[PDB]
Amino acid sequence: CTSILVGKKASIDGSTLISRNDDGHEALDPQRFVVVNPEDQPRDYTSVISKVNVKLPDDPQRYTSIPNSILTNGIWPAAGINSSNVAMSATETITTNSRVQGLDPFVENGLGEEDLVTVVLPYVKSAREGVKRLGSLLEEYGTYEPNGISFADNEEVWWLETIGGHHWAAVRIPDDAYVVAPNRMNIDQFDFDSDDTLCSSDLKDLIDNNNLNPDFENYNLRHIFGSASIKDTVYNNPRTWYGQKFFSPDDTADDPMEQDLPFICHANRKISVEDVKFVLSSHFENTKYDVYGSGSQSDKTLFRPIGINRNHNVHILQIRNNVPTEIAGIHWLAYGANTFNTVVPFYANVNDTPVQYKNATGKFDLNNMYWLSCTTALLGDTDYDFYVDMRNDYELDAMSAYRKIQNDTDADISGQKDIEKYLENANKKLADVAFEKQNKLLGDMVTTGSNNMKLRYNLND
Amino acid sequence: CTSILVGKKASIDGSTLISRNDDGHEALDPQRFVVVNPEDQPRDYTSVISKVNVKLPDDPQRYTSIPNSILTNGIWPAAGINSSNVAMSATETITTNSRVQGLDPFVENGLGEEDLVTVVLPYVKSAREGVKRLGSLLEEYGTYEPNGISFADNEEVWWLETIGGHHWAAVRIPDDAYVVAPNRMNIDQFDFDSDDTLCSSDLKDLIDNNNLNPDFENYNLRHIFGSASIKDTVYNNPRTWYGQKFFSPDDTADDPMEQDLPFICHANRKISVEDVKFVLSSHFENTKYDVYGSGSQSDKTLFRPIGINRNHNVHILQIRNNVPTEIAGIHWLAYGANTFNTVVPFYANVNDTPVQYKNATGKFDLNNMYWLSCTTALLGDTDYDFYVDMRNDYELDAMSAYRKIQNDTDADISGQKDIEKYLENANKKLADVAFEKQNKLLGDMVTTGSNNMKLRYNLND
Amino acid sequence: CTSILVGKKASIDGSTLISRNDDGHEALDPQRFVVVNPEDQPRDYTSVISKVNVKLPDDPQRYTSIPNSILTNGIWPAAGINSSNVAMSATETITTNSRVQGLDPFVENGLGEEDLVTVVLPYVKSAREGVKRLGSLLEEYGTYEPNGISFADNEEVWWLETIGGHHWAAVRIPDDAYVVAPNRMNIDQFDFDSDDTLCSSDLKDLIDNNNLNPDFENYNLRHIFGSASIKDTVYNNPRTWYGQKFFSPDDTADDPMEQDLPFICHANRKISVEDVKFVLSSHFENTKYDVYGSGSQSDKTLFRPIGINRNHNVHILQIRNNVPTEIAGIHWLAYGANTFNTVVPFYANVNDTPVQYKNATGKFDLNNMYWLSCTTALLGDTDYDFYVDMRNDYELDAMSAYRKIQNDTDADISGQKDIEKYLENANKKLADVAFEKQNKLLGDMVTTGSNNMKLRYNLND
Amino acid sequence: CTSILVGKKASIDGSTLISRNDDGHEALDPQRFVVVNPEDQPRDYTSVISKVNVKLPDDPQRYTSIPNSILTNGIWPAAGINSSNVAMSATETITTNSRVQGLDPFVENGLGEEDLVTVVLPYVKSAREGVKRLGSLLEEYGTYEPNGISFADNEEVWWLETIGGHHWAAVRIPDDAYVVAPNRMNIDQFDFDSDDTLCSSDLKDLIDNNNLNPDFENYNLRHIFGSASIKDTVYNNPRTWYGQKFFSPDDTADDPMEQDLPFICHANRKISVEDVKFVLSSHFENTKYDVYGSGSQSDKTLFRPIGINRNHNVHILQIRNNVPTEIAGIHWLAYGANTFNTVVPFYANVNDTPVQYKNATGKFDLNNMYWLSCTTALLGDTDYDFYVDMRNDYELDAMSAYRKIQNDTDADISGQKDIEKYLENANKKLADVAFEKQNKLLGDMVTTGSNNMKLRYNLND
Repeated sequence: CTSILVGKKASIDGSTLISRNDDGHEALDPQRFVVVNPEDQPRDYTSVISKVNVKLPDDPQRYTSIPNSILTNGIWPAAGINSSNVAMSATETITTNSRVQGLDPFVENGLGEEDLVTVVLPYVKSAREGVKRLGSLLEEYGTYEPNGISFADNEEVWWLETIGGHHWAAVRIPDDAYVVAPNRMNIDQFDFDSDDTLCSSDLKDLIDNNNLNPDFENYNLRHIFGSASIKDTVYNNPRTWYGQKFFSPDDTADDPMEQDLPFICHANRKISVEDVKFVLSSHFENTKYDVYGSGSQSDKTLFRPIGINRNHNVHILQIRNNVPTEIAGIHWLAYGANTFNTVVPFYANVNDTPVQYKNATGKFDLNNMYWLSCTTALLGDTDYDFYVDMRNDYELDAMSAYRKIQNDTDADISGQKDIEKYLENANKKLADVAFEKQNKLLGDMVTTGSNNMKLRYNLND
Repeated sequence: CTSILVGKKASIDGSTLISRNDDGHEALDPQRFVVVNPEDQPRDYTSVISKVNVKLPDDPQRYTSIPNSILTNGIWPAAGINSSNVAMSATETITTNSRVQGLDPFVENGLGEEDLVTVVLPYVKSAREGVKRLGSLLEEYGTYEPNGISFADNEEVWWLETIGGHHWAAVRIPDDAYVVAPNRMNIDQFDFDSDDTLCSSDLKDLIDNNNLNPDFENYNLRHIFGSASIKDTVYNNPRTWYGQKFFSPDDTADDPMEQDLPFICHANRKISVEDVKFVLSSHFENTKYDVYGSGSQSDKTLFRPIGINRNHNVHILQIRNNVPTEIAGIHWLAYGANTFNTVVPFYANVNDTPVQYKNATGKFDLNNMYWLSCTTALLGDTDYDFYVDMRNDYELDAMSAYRKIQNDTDADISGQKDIEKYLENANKKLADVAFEKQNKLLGDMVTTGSNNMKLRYNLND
Repeated sequence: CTSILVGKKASIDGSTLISRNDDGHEALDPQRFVVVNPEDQPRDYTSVISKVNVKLPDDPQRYTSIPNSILTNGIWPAAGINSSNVAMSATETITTNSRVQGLDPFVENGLGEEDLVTVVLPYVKSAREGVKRLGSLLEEYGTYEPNGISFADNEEVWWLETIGGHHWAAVRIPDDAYVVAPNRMNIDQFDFDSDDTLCSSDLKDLIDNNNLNPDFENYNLRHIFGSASIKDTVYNNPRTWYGQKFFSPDDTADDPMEQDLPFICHANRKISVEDVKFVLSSHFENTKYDVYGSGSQSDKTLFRPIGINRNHNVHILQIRNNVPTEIAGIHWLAYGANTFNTVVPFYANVNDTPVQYKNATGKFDLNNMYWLSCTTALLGDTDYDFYVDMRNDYELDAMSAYRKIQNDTDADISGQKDIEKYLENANKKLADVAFEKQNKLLGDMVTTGSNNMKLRYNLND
Repeated sequence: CTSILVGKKASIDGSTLISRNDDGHEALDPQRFVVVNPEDQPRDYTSVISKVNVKLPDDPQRYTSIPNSILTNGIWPAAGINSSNVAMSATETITTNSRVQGLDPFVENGLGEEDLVTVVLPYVKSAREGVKRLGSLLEEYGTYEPNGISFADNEEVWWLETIGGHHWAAVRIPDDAYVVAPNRMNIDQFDFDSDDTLCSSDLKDLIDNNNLNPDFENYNLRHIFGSASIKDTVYNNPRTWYGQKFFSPDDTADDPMEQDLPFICHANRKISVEDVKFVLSSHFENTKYDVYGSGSQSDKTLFRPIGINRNHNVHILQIRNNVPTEIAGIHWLAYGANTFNTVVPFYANVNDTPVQYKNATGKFDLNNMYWLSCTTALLGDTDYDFYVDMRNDYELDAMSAYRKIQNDTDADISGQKDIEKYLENANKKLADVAFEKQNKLLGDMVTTGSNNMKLRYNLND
């Protein structure tokens, strides 16, 4: 996974943004877009992977989610927005080290990414409450994974990282800041006296009493609890670097392998949803590390890209401030490798979701946006430079259409007697056009690509 | 397309210059040089592509133009000078973004490049009037394209960019400045209250009220309304860079991909017509990005060149100040890929145009300068280093001959009873010499090239 | 061609030097060394190429010259020294531009390089007079070429450049300066009011009244009247650069393509005849642009070298100051590609020339120094690194022998009753030694080279 | 040849050192180590090459020498130490130029390297006397070669360079300085009136009166009398550079081709015999110019190395100051390419020399150190990286053994009644162990090398 967080003064429109590429082990694994209404939310939750049992409150809020179609390994809801307009994305797998694992080992029957959104998001009314509830659950039940989790509301953005079996720490992203986070523990300098941080009450004592701190002064959590490995230099750091080079070019050097890139950053401009999707779809464009570029075979394959074949979904959760609360929550969503898709700005304030995004199964179905988007990206991958101009045209055309629908829908919100049905209609329009444009793109690729097949022989007359 | 604009204090002779390569999608599409006399100008205009219907004033001025020979997609007049010595070239296709398109979408039955010179140029008596008339027409009829348009008279040079379906902005190029503009929105820092700017009356409100401004301070129009994409770094920015490196070498860095190259520039010397044609014919000479050069296959093909196979016409519209107004307007013109042609200084103050430039059809005819020039450049392309010395000789020889004719014609203008007849004779001499020299060049290329054919076997004795 | 000029305080011996490689279009064209006595000089001169007819004074001075053996295209005397010890070399083909050619076109029945030494040198008694006479002749008869011409006497060195059909400018080279000049207009910053300059009486008015000056301040003649083309960057500028790097290493940058290298330079040491011949024989040694070096095929062939297959003759005209006037004038001379020859210091104060240097015809004859020198350089070209050590040995040995003869001849000049016969005998000794050493070199090359033929098979025992 | 000189305050042990690689034209030419006792020194000397006849004093001193085994071209004694503990090495072939050769040509029946040690060394009692005697002989007999000669005693080190047929100059190396000298004239800035210089009484007048000085200020002898050729940049300067980079790394730039490297240098540490042998055995290790290294074929063969196949002998003549005069003179000696040999510290105060170093003939004999050393170096050359570890082990082991014998012999010197017999015994021990270790090295190379022959096929079991 790759995550990007944006505070409310750092965005172009004064919204908060939290985002993540939900990457899996296998390239394809069908995803669904689903609203969990309170009556369908469990009160007695048991996980599939760890068999952890968690009793949940009897007053869950409605929330959007992105569950797996195939439930063999559990729900894997990934991310969503609840009816209090709180957003959560879980998780970004991060790193750990043997010194802390020796003190607080993973808990085999603890919580995992399979579970976190389901057991936290419906029960909180702010990003800070989300942080605190997750922290409480880690302390009580433990975890078997090293994870990073984002929370947001219309005011604040938070990042929580889990530490060993039971510990955790969290930082409030400054209003004017952004973060790019790869699969590596991210939190750096950490002030135990700040109102903008939260952590296990015993975290400082854990560090101080067990010789965990490698630094001569102060506390840097990823120095203490995380990694700075050779694998980090190719799997993780270059993704952080590319994102920071894009947003903060004058503050970022030219070494993608750098182990001490800042966590919290300040961009040279305000950030759009389009900007976030670009970075989340990137593959080191205009460097020798671009697998689609001009570099040597070894340079082209040295770094893990951000856009990747195993992007299962990408979500950008936006809590807006320039609108009434009933339309503040936007669950931007796309499926498959991010090179040939577009995120669609779904209104979260709905009781159901559009069929092309809801109904993927394990059966290949090109009427569904998961399978259609994956198919498009695979074809594109076979000759990127050949298809990229159609891709670029489609991105502009599709995003323009989505924003027109959003702007029209926003403009007529006042006086609507049935808000959820009004917004379900808008989401249906968005999904309909998203499918039409995705399908037209693939059609154009197939038509032009067929002209350039190896299996050809034309008379040039 | 690529456009170059030069203010009256920036030129070597105190003229204003506006220029453009009129590039198409297909490599070849025959062009004509045509004077539209008032009786030939429509009053009830309907476009072919969009079916926009525009009622026009009953007092059109005579103007030069470069219409397509084949009218399947409409007239496509490209550029010309009217009898008030106002010059106009439309268009440079530029860029846009999804945020502004979502607010002011393209108008499918609006105006386009097919139409603009025809509906603007005959009805204005200054460059500034051209800007205001085009702005008004965009508001009334809308547009379905993102375009840049140049205007000039003997005093001022203006650049207008269209924004969404109805909006626009324009900048007066300072007298001592030049601009190089590729297929990307160009206007940068923009002062709404400046004497040097014009725009939609609601443009500032559009920006402020809809969170369009990505910058913490001030207004940069292409930041707001344009693009800074990966495709821009290879398709657009290097053309700007190469031109600026030529004119302002000490003010320009060494990164062709730079997204924030200045719009308005100041050269280290005064600019000649020869200079403008050089840049408009260029292909990154003396860099690794020259397709005819020594670079790797990938470097040689990375950037879109300025001179290119699909140059249909190139025009440099010059309004001179060192002469009587009856000879001030010069419509410099050439056809086909700019590597093997020369611009000819046709006097615009005429009622008809020379046969070798006027009469191209869809039938291949090497007595016509469109077909002859294209044929020459295609042959030249097959072995550029072999043919370039003949090319260079021809350029000097031809331009010298044109300037001798211009100088002689200018010198004898006083007392001429029929100016249009006098200048038509001068244009006939110009076209006759242009054809003879183009033909001699192709002949020399064929003669020398035939000696170097693959299909040869010589006894070396 | 390439020319090198050296003022009297810039040379190692206090002489003035003007020099040129007389390069042709064809690789080989036999040259002769000939003294034109007054009785053999035409009074009614008609050229072959242009059919210009020039009545000449009835009191011509004796002069040395280097006429073509084959007179199909006229005499082409190239360079010489007259009996007033005035030296002249004509010409260095330079460049022009279409703006000045449009105002003052070439004159087809004018003077050319075929003619200039013949019609100027016999009639002047100083370098300054030479400049003024040529200037006058250009005004009277015009010219059909863009040319640079050098003049010298024992005090001054001048460089004249022709501009259009009739105009010209000339600069006196400072005593302590040198110039390296390729096939490009050279004169830069120009002070009309200086005693060190001469020009067309109307030159400033021509510039001022016709908008010819591209610069904001001052007058740079090659900016105004010359070229700064892409072809200049590979054909011309690197030759200037290499020469300046050799003489002025600390004042010269590392860009051979530089368009604004200075005209007038100051070396870090005094300049020898050996130095001048080295530069005139050079091929970018110790750079990637050396065709005999280690660079890529494209780099090795990118630049026109100074030593080249079509060096027909090389002459270094020296007017000495450390001796009586009767031995002051030295016409240093060699033939063929400069890589495998040596310049021989012929006394100019003679009535006839040595047979091995005088008698070339169109019939191949290896007893003649033109054909012998060409043959040597061609063989050397086939494996330069294999033959270069013998070449280097030969250069030192031959130049040492020439200087011994010169030193001996100079030392015994006092009391010689018949100076011309004394010096003709010295020249015969020089030419005889030159032939013997050239022949021994070729013999050594043939003997060693034959051992390394491809057509070989040796038993290694 | 390559020569290294070290003043008495620059050495690690307070000795003076003069050294040279005696390189020939053919790779192999057998050398002998011979003491010439006074009874066998000619009084009526005639050379073989030039047939010069020199009457010599009747009181020659005993001296060591390194004559050729094959006397076809004369004795070629190379270098030695006489019984006054004066050292001399002759010669380093240097360069000249045509301007000085034109004034003072080579003398065909003069003295040469064949002769110099023989006619100078036996008759002088200080280095300064050596300089003066050689100077006198050059004036009396002339020379046919350009040569550099080193002299030393326990106080001073001198370098003499011959200039033309009769002239010469010499510089005393400062006590704290060193010199590295290749086959190029070396003496730079020169003070005629200094006690540290000697020269032809007319040298300054020769320069001043014949315009030989190329510099604006002062006198640099190699500027005046030497070369700065293209061949110098590859044959000579890189050897100087590599030595200066080794001894003076912080004072030496990174351009091996530099023409104005200093003559006199100051190292950053005191210099050992081991250091001198390293530089004299070098082949640009750890640069791309190392023929045994990783550079391109052209880079690997661009420069002449210091260690080379045609090293016939290497000698380091040491006059020590930390011991009684009876053991001050050490004639360090090795044979063959310096990559696979070691210098052995023979005491010079002997009447005869060890058989393994004395008795080489034209017949191949592996019991002799000339033929054994050459054989070792040839085998090593066939796979340097394969054999270099054995080479390195052998160098340390052998030099350690020599030093132990030297230290023991030095320590027991007092009271030895027959000094020559005592030191001949020491030299015998040295030669015996040198042979045993050279032979063991070759044996180890043959044993390991045979396992890695191309002509092999092993079962890997």
